[PDB]
Amino acid sequence: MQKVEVFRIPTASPDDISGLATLIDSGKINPAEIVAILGKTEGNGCVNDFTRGFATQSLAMYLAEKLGISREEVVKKVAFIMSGGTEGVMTPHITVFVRKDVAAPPGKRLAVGVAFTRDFLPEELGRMEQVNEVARAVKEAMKDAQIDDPRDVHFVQIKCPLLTAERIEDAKRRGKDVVVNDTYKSMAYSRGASALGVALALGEISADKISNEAICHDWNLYSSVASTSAGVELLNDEIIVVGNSTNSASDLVIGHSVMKDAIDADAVRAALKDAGIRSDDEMDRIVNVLAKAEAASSGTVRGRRNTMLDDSDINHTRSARAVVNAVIASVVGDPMVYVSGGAEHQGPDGGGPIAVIARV
Amino acid sequence: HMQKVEVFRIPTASPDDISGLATLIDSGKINPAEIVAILGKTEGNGCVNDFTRGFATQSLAMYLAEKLGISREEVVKKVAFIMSGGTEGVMTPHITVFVRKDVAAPAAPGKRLAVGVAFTRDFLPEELGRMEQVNEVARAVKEAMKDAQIDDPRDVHFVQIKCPLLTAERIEDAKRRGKDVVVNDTYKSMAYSRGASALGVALALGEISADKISNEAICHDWNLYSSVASTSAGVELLNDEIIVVGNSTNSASDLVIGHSVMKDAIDADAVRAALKDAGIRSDDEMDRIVNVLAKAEAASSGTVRGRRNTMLDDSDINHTRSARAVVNAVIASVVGDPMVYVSGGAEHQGPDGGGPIAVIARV
Amino acid sequence: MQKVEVFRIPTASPDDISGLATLIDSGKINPAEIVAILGKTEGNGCVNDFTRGFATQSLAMYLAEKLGISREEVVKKVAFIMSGGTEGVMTPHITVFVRKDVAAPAAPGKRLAVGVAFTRDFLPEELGRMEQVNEVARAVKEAMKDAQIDDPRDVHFVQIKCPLLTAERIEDAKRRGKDVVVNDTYKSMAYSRGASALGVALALGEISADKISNEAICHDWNLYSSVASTSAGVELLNDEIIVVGNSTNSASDLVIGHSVMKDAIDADAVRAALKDAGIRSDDEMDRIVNVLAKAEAASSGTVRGRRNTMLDDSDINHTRSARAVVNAVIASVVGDPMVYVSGGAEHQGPDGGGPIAVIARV
Amino acid sequence: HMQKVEVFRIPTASPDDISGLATLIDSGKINPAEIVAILGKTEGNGCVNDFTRGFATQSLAMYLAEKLGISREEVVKKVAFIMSGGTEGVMTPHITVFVRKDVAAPAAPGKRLAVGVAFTRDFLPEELGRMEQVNEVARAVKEAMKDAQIDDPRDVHFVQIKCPLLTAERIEDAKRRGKDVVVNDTYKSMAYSRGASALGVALALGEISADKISNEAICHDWNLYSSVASTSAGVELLNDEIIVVGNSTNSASDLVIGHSVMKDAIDADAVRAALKDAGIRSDDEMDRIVNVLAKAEAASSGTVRGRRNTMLDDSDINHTRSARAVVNAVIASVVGDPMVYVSGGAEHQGPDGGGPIAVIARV
Ligand SMILES: [Ca+2]
Ligand SMILES: [Ca+2]
Ligand SMILES: [Ca+2]
Ligand SMILES: [Ca+2]
Repeated sequence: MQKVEVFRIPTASPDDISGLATLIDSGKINPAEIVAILGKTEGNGCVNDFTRGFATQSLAMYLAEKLGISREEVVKKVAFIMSGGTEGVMTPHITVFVRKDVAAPPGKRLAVGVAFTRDFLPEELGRMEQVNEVARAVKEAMKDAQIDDPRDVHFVQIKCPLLTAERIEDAKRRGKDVVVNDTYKSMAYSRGASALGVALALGEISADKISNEAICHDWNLYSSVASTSAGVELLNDEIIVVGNSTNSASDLVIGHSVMKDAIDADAVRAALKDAGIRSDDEMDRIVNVLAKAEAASSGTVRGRRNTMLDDSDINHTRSARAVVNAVIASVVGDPMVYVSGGAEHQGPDGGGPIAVIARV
Repeated sequence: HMQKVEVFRIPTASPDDISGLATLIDSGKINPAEIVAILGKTEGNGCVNDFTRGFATQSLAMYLAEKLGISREEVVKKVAFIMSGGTEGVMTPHITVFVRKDVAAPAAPGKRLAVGVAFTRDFLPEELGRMEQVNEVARAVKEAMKDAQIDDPRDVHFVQIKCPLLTAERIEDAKRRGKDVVVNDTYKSMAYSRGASALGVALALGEISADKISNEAICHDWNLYSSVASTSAGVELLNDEIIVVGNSTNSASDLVIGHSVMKDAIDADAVRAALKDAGIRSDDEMDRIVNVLAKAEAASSGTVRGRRNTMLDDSDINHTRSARAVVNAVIASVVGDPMVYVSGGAEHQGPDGGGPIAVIARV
Repeated sequence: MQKVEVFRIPTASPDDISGLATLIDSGKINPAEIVAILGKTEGNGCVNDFTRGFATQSLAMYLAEKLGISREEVVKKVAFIMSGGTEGVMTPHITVFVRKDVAAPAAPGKRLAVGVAFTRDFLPEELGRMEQVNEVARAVKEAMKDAQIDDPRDVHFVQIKCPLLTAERIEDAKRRGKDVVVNDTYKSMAYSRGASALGVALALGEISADKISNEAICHDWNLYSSVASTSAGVELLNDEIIVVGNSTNSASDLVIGHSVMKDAIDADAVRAALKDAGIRSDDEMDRIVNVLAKAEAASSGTVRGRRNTMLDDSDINHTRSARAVVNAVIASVVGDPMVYVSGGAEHQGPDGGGPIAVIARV
Repeated sequence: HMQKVEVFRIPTASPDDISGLATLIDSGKINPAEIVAILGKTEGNGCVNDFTRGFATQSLAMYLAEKLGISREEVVKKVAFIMSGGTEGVMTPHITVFVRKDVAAPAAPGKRLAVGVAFTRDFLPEELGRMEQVNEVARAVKEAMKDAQIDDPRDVHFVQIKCPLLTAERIEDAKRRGKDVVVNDTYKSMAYSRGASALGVALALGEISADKISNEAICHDWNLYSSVASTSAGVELLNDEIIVVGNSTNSASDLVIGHSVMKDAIDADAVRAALKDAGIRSDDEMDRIVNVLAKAEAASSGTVRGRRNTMLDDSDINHTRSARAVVNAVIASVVGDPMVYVSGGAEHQGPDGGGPIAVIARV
């Protein structure tokens, strides 16, 4: 039997491992059983965010020394997905996923799987090469989680690469053309291609509907559970599949809904209910809320104009994260929840998936 | 005669967009001679170097001057123009136009919306954030209450103020004249102007006694605050402009105002309390909203309900910008509409980390 | 006979008309003879910069009341080109171009001449495409005639204001069944600037028409003008053109010269521009009326092989950084940060560089 | 006691890039045991929430610990790590590595490059920007002068310091402990830490007499400044780290250091004067530059040579970011290379609006 435990840990800085160390030193976490850490780090969440790599380096160092292995082996063994940007009231934190085998005694309970893709050349980001390799890795992660029914996947969290000026120019020197000649926009193509990879692997969209031309163009194509995030600190995709399976002894469950837009508090309440939280009094059973946020391509929300796509000072994914975190925070009474910005092919245009991990 | 207040919340396409107001004037719904105040959300950064505020006022004053056949200077002496910059997150730029009609009709039964306007003298740079600004604002708030025909401060539900700030040029001029300003920082000067102005509201309304207010308490003693003050700072003016909004027995308005106080930036309960205080008791009655007006800020503790955030540590985005995005998103999620008024920096306006929130609603 | 006088006026804010009013009230400027005003306004110089429109509105309202005509007529008569972004030490200011008819003879040789022309408004789906290139080229030739300049070699600076795309305008284009050149408001500024600059190069013979296509715009950096200076704004829907050069039929006591900065730190090009304008030593720097230059981040992400972060910085857009850098370089050569520097130099000088002109007293 | 200093300016591809240093170590050009200090330009925002500084130090400490077979803790006690954030404009990220070893050499002709290092104790938040930091820094500067074998302060040409700052959480902790900090503003706290640290340099070197320094003068009396101090603040440390750079008769280095003082942000003449003071007398000798190190800042007057700028009014971009872009561009245009060290915020470092500038050059 598979047992998943999940710990939401406040952090004081990107390199703060003290909260995790406390759980390890007390015996609550066996570090050998950590399979994934999903972080909100307090950089800008865009191209030049180095808090993501700083956080991964610090955690890999700490765990490597606790486990007596190399940092390189830790990163091959544990998924480190650091989502930058803690705008508004969003509280920096890490979510640690622990998976234990115990033979013990109902229904379906939380299950997790992890998979990594190969490194991508710069000219492969945002194109079918990334779509198809991610799709394979998602199936790989589903099996690792022992989930056979794609309907039982409630959240697929991915970290994916981006283009820097340096990588674009290197591609230029090698005679290769990149999907887009813009560092910030490259994040959208990488996020969206990865998300279409989830939809492809999960059967949400048929392969004949996906092409290079549809990536970041056909917003009718999206996954209802995909959550993708981009960073300078890696060259491949890291996959975490989270769902429920009948062969689990976890005392946790995951549910989800889809925010129709950035202010869709109803979808937050629907996600809570799908995870078994039916009243405000049961709010303390939340382990974490995980959601995608984005600026709608129309430049409006419910017929009302906003400046997210016109604001040259603050990039739109920063604003979307602040908004959606505030909406969730106002429903659950806690701003320490995971919100990642840029939801290309993840929920509808201007919306995004939202999942809740809760105590049973 | 009898006062009837009508309020129009008008979407804008840019700071200088007067088209929505012009449509209401051209259709006969607004007599421009009866406009008494315009409260705007303009899409600049809402901080020191926000010129969308002055651009919006200039555009409105030009337009109204030409419609009325008077000079822009006379319009500005007659009509309050309070432009609150910063439309972060999903917050929708718009203006709220306050029209006051004299009508030979009976007052409505009970108390209905009433509005009053008053302007203070200009302040010297060295007076911002100090008792001179507190006491002059308090005097003007009482004048605006009289203008609104509100004698009981308990019937005042929102006092909206525009106040000045310090630029580097004004600080340096003060230094040459041998004067010390309250703070040698342009962005922080907004907080002192906002806070002194808010304490002036609290003093005028009896929310705080005069003996508790001193220069040393301004922007320091957060136990002192008004539950209805809403203050906003700008480079585009040198005085304080005051709009008092409340209810009066001597009003024929088909509108009312209610309010509550957000205890913190994510206090959706306070939004629902303000709606209820304005007579909106269910989600179906939210179509009676004319506007929601709220103050937002980063708490001095650097936390919300024990959870850290970076608003006070973020050197890229100033904290009033972040607070506005948050509180607008919270309100928008309750009412289903991000076109509501949210202003940042709530010194002495509600508790530390919170702020007053009012609702103007149709009866 | 034409005489051009040029006044560089410090401003205290985008709406500050006091310095211009002082020159009018002192008798130094007849407002009826103003033909163009080129401003540096202290907004962010990107998409959501409303200081540009605030400055034009304030200047048009002031001049309309001084002249006893409508604001609409002022805007039809006078070019208002407000370049946002005053980063670093760059000092906000306006440069006012006055053109007088004089009976004096022709000054021996060539002296400053200015011409102005406007294009029609463009639909959003036209920005960054050949329609903008070709309409700009037509207007540049008209402005050359207005300036009485027949030889393109005597054109030393072609300053343009051009439109941009906002989310709402993109949505309008979509609603009308049209696709825009790019679905990014900030990037739309580059396409508008670049198409406009290629229009200058076409009109002046710097590039042949058969080399220009929609695909080349903002892609083939071998195609550029050595005198074009283009600037984009939400506050207008057309292109406004100011051609500045020298003409034999000018009685101006000023001349214009120029060079091309090869990169953002090319102080040699600043000195070369000064020398081309007759300023041969540091002591003659007092003859400067203004220096006008284009600045940009190179697509390579480097300057002389050294990496910089301008194209990777998600907090500060690259045209803001380039303006701060090039203004500082010029300021250090001429001893004055109140010079005109505009960012985003697509097809204006080489990739990573831009034209630089000097207006100087003879 | 003859000492030889070698200095290596190394381009970096990211804050954590150690590859250039590893190349010099692997080729035998640098014995890692002889590294005494690393001075970095890291590509974060250079303000409060810049974590590239700590990322760079952590990466360098890890790498050196593994190369030397010691713990990271010992590396940090052994090697000064001063990471100056902010690579605005064309400023190129890089590190400058200082190697120092004893050598059996004869007396050099004249004086040659010398370096000394010293660390202060950790400071309480309430000690930053006050005499406790001034006096402790002065003590450490004198210690570093001894480490460098420089007895005459006129032979000190650059004193580079990393110092702490205040975050919201540290301010709130101080408040909970009943303590008042020098300023209740995270960004402004950097200026007080930088300025107090610079005054400590001036005190140690005899540039200013002790009786002129008090808490009230810190960040207020701009007549008081050091001509060689260069201070930089960061969240990643709680003490001050000091690198003294000068020339000594007891040096066998093939390098020298010279300096001047930029009177304002566009003072290219001072750049050429610093080059000349380092023995570089013509453009043809420019290839002898190892690095140029300079301080930059926005003048409190809000102007440069009487011309207004917006650095102190700009609520979007903090003034130290703008000053760094400007001064780096000025230097780059003189020397033809933007990979030079420029640090922003020059409180008590050169005049108001200016700052020291040093050149390390091959003989
Ligand atoms: Ca989506
Ligand atoms: Ca408050
Ligand atoms: Ca160019
Ligand atoms: Ca200084």
